[PDB]
Amino acid sequence: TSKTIDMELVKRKRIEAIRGQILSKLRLASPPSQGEVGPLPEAVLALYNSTRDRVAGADYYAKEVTRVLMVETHNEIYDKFKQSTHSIYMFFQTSELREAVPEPVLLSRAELRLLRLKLKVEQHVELYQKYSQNSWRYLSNRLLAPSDSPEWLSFDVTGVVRQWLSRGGEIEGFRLSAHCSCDSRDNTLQVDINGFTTGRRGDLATIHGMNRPFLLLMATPLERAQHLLDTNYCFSSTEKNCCVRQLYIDFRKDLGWKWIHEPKGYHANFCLGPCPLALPGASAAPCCVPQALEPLPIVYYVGRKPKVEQLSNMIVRSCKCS
Amino acid sequence: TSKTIDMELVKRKRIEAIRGQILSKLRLASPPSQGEVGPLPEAVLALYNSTRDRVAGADYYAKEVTRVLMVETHNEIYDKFKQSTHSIYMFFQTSELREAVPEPVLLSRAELRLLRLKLKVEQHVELYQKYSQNSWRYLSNRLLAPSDSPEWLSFDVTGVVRQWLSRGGEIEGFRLSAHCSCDSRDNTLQVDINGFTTGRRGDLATIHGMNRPFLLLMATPLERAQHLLDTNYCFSSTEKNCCVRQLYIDFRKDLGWKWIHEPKGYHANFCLGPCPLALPGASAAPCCVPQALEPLPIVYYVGRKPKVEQLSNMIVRSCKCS
Ligand SMILES: *[C@@H]1O[C@H](CO)[C@@H](O[C@@H]2O[C@H](CO)[C@@H](O[C@@H]3O[C@H](CO)[C@@H](O)[C@H](O)[C@@H]3O)[C@H](O)[C@H]2NC(C)=O)[C@H](O)[C@H]1NC(C)=O
Ligand SMILES: *[C@@H]1O[C@H](CO)[C@@H](O[C@@H]2O[C@H](CO)[C@@H](O[C@@H]3O[C@H](CO)[C@@H](O)[C@H](O)[C@@H]3O)[C@H](O)[C@H]2NC(C)=O)[C@H](O)[C@H]1NC(C)=O
Repeated sequence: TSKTIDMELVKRKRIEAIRGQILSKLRLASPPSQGEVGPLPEAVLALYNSTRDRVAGADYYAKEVTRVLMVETHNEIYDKFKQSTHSIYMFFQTSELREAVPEPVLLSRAELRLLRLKLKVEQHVELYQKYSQNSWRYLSNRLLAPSDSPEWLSFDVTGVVRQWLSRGGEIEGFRLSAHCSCDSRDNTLQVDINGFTTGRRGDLATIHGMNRPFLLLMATPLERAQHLLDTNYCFSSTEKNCCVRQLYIDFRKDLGWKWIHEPKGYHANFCLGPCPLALPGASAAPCCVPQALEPLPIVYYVGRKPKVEQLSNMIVRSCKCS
Repeated sequence: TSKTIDMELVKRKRIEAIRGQILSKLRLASPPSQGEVGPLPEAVLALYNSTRDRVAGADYYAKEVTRVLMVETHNEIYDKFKQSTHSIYMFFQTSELREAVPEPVLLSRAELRLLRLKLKVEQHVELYQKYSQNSWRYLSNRLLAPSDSPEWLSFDVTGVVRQWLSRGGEIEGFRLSAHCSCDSRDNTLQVDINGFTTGRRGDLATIHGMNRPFLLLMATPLERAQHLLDTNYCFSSTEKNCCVRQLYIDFRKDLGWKWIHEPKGYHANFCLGPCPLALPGASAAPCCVPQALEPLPIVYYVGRKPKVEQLSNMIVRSCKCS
């Protein structure tokens, strides 16, 4: 009767809020048209598919998504890196990476994606960044699960691509090689090579044809680009917006407590400010709520025995509207 | 005049909220006493110090903090692992680990801590978990920064310690060994050993005397223990508390939009419910706000050229009170 509609009304409220959320995120005053193009082309479907199932691991405005495939194997130059059975090389032309992203500042997230298909043994791999000529800098670690069905893998390589877009040669790239562990005893050193158990190399990742390694990019488009953990505080913002008000709390002066031996006081902060769609969560009631929270360790005695305990979420480091 | 006091009143409000926050987090109806014990003993000061500067990287109720030093080197057994110049071994007695934590379920966070002092060259290290007898299972990776002043290091080892407390032998431990990289070409294999550049072993980490490797533990005490990313939804909670109401939004039926080619609709969810101190943020205005948020990739045409973009924070996966 009443309550039923009373909730259908609230749902209908956010539908008009999301209608404003999507348009404001796109910097669009009006909904556009369908476009000139039956079914969509497979170049954007593969790009949309690549984005639908994000693996592993947040600006408000929308981000343009583009992918750039690496230069084909047995094409251009593989002369330097021949006969490395346990290492897969990937190289990208910076001219076509700059074609996707006009300026390094626009890039917000870049992730290299590969296609693994092995199902029997796990593979421990490593990722390296090329420096100068044939000098390699370690990036990240990754273990591979024995999945019968192929699953995509991603590597967060944003900071590297931003340096590539800004300067350096036109040919930059990565190197996915096997992880080894070595423990030495009594003048004898054992090397346990892990990952790339099959010498074919083509058994671990897909390197020929379509579905080859590419570099997925997420950047702000240039039309949007115009205008547009770090602590936030109310004095530095110079605005009435939601911020962090610092409040030192003494246990002796404020709470009147004497039982906490350490610390004598701590910087408990709180949020404050009104949240006003052109002016992020698009909820039915935006609030000034904290985002970042640190714990607070304290010391006190319980009878004869002291206790050192940590209280979670006692200090506010950053607020936000939602 | 007015506004000044009007803000001092709000600050005084949260002081009584934090007064309830700290006591409710400790399950204390009243503030306790100072205790039987001038300056505090150095055993809890080192334990309080260990907690004050947490490095690297959230239950509501307080967590008991205890540390357990590893068995002394050149003491008990080091016979098996002698002459491993690039590997530091650490072993803990499970009887005294069970002395700190009575049941594996109580343990919420465990972190092994070491003391590094090198300043010249960076050290790339690895961490391993002992399996059976002299079988090692990789845990995590870590690079070490050349700091002139010593800095503490931590390793999240919670899942391992919980398995140790539940079953297994009484002597379990870890192994911190150097990371090596190996790239093979033309029947020649190069091994670049990184970390532990000095053969002294005692140059990288502190292994004798006090400030030796210990295992920091954070668990719920047994007196508190009685009673007390996974998606949350309003139908499953069976309560009026703040939860997630699912709402499928069709672009054709609800928004009337036809320009988004893919997807045809998405599961935009919203938060709802009243937040009621015995009944987490302890702010001046608790709100039902979302915690987990996923992006939403969409596809649409701009004139002749299509665009595939991702909109951040469009789907709500979990709400919370703050
Ligand atoms: C990208 O992912 C989409 C789905 O997210 C894939 O779309 C799929 O395309 C196939 C066409 O080969 C569809 O099969 C069709 O099934 C219907 C029955 O529903 C049948 O009548 C048709 O004759 C055809 O067999 C499939 O349904 C469709 N997936 C979904 C969920 O509708 C697409 O193929 C992927 N593209 C790439 C390049 O990975
Ligand atoms: C654990 O950390 C605490 C600080 O977080 C350390 O407390 C420090 O203890 C020394 C005593 O050796 C204090 O020095 C004192 O300075 C005052 C002047 O303020 C002087 O009058 C005294 O004669 C003495 O020299 C030092 O101030 C104090 N730190 C602070 C911030 O007050 C403690 O030593 C650490 N313990 C361990 C085991 O690491």
